Amino acid sequence: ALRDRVKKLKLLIMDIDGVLTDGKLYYTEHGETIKVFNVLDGIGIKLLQKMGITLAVISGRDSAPLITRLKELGVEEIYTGSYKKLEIYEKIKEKYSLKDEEIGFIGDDVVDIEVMKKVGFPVAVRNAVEEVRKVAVYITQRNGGEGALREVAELIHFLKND
Amino acid sequence: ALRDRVKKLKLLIMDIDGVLTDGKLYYTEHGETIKVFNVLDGIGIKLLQKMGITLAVISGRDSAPLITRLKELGVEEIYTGSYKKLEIYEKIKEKYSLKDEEIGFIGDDVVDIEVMKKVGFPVAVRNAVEEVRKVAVYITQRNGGEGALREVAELIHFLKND
Amino acid sequence: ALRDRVKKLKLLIMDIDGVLTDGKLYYTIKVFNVLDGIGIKLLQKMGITLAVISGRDSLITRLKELGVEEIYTGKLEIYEKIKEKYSLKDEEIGFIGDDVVDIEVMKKVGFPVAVRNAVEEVRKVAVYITQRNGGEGALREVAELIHFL
Amino acid sequence: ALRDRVKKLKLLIMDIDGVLTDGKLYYTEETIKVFNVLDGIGIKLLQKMGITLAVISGRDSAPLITRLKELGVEEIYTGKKLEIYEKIKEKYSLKDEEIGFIGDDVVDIEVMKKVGFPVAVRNAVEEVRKVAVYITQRNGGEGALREVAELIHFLK
Amino acid sequence: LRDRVKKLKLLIMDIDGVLTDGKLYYTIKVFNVLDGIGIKLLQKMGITLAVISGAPLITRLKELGVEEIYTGSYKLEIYEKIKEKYSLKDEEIGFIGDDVVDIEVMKKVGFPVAVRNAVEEVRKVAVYITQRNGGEGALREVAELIHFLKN
Amino acid sequence: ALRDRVKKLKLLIMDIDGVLTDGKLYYTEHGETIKVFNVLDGIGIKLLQKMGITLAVISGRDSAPLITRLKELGVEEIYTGSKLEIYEKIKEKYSLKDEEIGFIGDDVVDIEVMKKVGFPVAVRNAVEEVRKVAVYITQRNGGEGALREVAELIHFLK
Amino acid sequence: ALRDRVKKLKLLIMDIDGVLTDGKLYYTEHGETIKVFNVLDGIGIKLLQKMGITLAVISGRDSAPLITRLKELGVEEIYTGSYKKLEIYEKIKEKYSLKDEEIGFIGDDVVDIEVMKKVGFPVAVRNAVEEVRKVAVYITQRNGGEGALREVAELIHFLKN
Amino acid sequence: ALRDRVKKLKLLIMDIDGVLTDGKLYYTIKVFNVLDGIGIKLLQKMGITLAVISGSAPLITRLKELGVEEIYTGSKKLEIYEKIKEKYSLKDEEIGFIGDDVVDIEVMKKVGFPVAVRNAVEEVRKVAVYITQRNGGEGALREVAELIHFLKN
Repeated sequence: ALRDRVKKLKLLIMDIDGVLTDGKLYYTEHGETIKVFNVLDGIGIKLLQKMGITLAVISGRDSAPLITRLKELGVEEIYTGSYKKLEIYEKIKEKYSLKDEEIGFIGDDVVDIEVMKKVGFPVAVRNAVEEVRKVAVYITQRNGGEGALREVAELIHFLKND
Repeated sequence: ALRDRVKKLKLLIMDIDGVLTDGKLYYTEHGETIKVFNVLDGIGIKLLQKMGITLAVISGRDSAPLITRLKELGVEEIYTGSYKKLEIYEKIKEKYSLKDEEIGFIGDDVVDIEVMKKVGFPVAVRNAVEEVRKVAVYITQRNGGEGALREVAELIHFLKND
Repeated sequence: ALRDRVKKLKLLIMDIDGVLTDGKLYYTIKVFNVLDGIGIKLLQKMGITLAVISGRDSLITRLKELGVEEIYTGKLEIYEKIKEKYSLKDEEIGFIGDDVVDIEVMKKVGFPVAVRNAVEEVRKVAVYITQRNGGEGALREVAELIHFL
Repeated sequence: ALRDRVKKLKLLIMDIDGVLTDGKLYYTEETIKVFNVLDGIGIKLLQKMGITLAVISGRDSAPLITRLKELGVEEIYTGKKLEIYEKIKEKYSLKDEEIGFIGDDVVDIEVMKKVGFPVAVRNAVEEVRKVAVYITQRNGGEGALREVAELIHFLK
Repeated sequence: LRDRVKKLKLLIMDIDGVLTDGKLYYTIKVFNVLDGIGIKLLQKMGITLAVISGAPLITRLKELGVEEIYTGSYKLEIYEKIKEKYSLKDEEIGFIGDDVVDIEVMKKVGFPVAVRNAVEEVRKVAVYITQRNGGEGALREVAELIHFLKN
Repeated sequence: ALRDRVKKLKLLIMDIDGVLTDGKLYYTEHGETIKVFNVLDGIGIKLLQKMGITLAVISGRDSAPLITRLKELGVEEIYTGSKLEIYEKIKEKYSLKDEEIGFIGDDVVDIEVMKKVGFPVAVRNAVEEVRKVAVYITQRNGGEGALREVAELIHFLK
Repeated sequence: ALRDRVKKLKLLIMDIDGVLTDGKLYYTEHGETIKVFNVLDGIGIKLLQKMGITLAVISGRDSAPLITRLKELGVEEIYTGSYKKLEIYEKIKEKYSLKDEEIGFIGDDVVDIEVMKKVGFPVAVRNAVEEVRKVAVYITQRNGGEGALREVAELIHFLKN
Repeated sequence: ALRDRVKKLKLLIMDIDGVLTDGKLYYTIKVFNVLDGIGIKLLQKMGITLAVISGSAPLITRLKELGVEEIYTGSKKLEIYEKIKEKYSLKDEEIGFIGDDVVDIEVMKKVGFPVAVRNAVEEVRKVAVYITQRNGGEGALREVAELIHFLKN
């Protein structure tokens, strides 16, 4: 049933903090001015785009380094600022004309539980709370910021071509 | 025991270095210009505010990044500078008309010991020195900056509602 | 958090193989752990029903002797049998495992436990991973965490 | 910090299960006795250092305790911890700061919170471990008591 | 890892430090029952089992259906004739070891596995490192990984 | 044979991210403006040069802090934004054979060069496909002082 | 005789990289512009100052953030940019009118070995190479960025009285 | 310089209890690690003299049968160390010690190849150039022997 969920995947939505990051927030005088990412996740992102999967971002936080990083990777569909994830998710569905089953989500915190409950490919990072790991169909062995996304890309590569 | 200690709680005091941070100090040419926090602690902070638990900070180190983070999280009760912890503790008590039993302290270093010996809910981070740990009613599973504050918020949430 | 799930807990299922046992057969002078016997007593005194879904049809005698209720030897269909017999929800059930065939039942229950040296696949489905390896007294550790929480 | 606690130490209370053993029982179709040789050396080492030795365990153990009594351990309590602690404390007229405790049980936690030198075994549940000032490298039954004896001696 | 496991048709292993912790109880033999269950799963899966060792566990192993048993050498020359024998490529074979003598053979095979407490030299040449220490059921672990990553 | 491979070595090529770094990318509004290195690797760089090994860099990523660090250590052959193409240009410039060159990698896009090269090195964290082509794998994960460890190895075998 | 060595201690010298820092180096366009310390080490220094022990630093590397931190800490003798440690060790020893037995040294590097062989209180950090740990009289539990100097300060305070 | 330390090594000294055993005594049977036996054979084949310092009867017989004759019992290890050093005419750098105990530390400080076992007290792990992955009597001696052999060339 995992392979089926994966073979049908058309759009992968990502959380940022705790997923592409280790959860640390780098602050100077004017807010979150630095964000630390992982190099392997960047190769994973490009691998996912090469295979025809649209990548979306829903992050409760906004950041100039994040936007810069996302734009550099050619990411698309960016929602920052709002923790209203389910309402944003439904905007993504509507504009891409997609079903729940052809969408994925990689989450970390309680905020993402209700999106992952509808989504066909719900993914929890290793360091995610018990509450999102129970709702996940795949749990990464790598923590957020350690190449967790590269891992999901490689699972997707195998199962799509299997 | 523990359930009742936490039901009496209306205010939580916290240190920064070693509690909201891992204890590292990021120096630029002009001093401590960068300060690194944990995204889990920001969620736990707002959860405690929502539950009716006022947050206070007593810390000898002040930082522009610290000020920006705390303001963003709505932590308005902030005492920085070279103060004896007990002096500030009594300013807070007087201001909010609170007893020892209505207050919590999450500490780290020996400078916190006498206040922790007075409060209804004294908490220590896992990395806190044993002198602080012995005076604590609850010791966190997580080190400072790993998400110890969310742990204390979750524990308080469970204990109050049961 | 652990405390929410331990609070609903009424029924705990286990594996034996790699959980109550390290797997070692001594030859037959083979024998087992006393901490787990004291953990079993503690769970039965706490009003928690004990069950076992083992892959190997073996030492059910030690379990019978310690007072273990449900015994299945030689899986989702079996788990569903226990759920209806005791009229419980998923949230009220726990499962201590170390096997990949345990994973799907572990995803369902409210208190899934993995032993320390279980495969990562099993460990990431668990709410609690034990500090003991299984055979080393994992069941005592679980019962004592339940009592504490 | 650790050297300050060790300095005041005059009595070390210990558990049996999970500290002196790994919990395993061995049966010949009879019982194979298991005692760690390093723990006996640890016991003699602690005695030579003037540290009184005591045992508080819920479970009685006939094969150990026989060994411990042979090795010279006399303060033995089997079968309500923190009632028994107060008895040994008063009997030897000591302060909390002067007692150490080696535990592998949640029933030890309240006693370990009081004592000057609380010790937890490596694979003990985190609840126990976070209350101890020292956590051993060795498991129960692999020579944990000897490691505690080694440490006290090094810190003096 | 999911790729390597699909091609797998033969799995070679050490005995000592892998199926055992190396302990000798003195006329007492210790064998891990979990490893017996792992052997049968591998056999159900169509994977041929072999050992290259450099001894009392042999009679139980043969009884459990283990074919190629080589004992007392110290491993590339023996690996090479296992390969010739079954007409297999490197990518179709796996190896479970804990000794530096296994390294050269592990470098060739498609699925090299090291046990938890193996020398770092052995572990760095492994595609997978077991959570079990050996004598704890590390062969059950490898069997169940292959199954999981397959189906 | 490793002693023999080491004895031929005259030029070592390096990847950066996952080799001299732990994979982390530090970003501000204007991109990767902060880059974190290890003091041990700096010692390793110098130690390798004192043994007469030319050092070269072929990285896919470009960064100001990277070139600052690389120039500071006296690394001359720097190639950013890029691998087999660049590999031949270096081989040609220094009139070397495949057997006289080394490569320390982490990523899959290093394999191609690592199969040609005489001293292919994988860092501990390196992907399995990379680790399998390597004749030496470091204990250090990269950012942990992997280059110092490569220097010690070469020093001993020479 | 660890008590004996510490009782003679009047001055304590220390490396930076791998002792006050985890050996990591934060680079920007203009070199090492960020440096990470540990807060526990701050309390360690104030404790040694209270004790009346003079603090020296000898570091191979130099950075703007390094100086700023050491100046804020009130560190008396700051040598930076030099790898000739015996030479400046002899400068510090002369300046303070002291014997080898009155000086301590916490090292990480092989360059420290020769100065540590002279000093009365030679200290290695946990992560230090065997060549250095071998010469030391105390090896710390904590690594470089983890409060290794706090550990040494508390140790000194315990052995002193 | 770990490969430097191994290269000079001519004599390896060890404890028995905690290094060749977990310390457990089975009472009414003896426990030896067979990998340590092979480890012993490899060390011998590489011209490394094996010595033991202990403070015991069951395992000594086995060691004697495998080729270990430099055996010390009933010990305070510095003075017997100087003896082995004198007897074999070696410097500190040519000797190795695999330790488990705080008593070993002074000797380990001096020797060229100090080894600690995985579960040794940290004080003993502090003074080792190598910490083994095996605990106890898991095959720790063999692990040291493999390492010396690998690090040769």
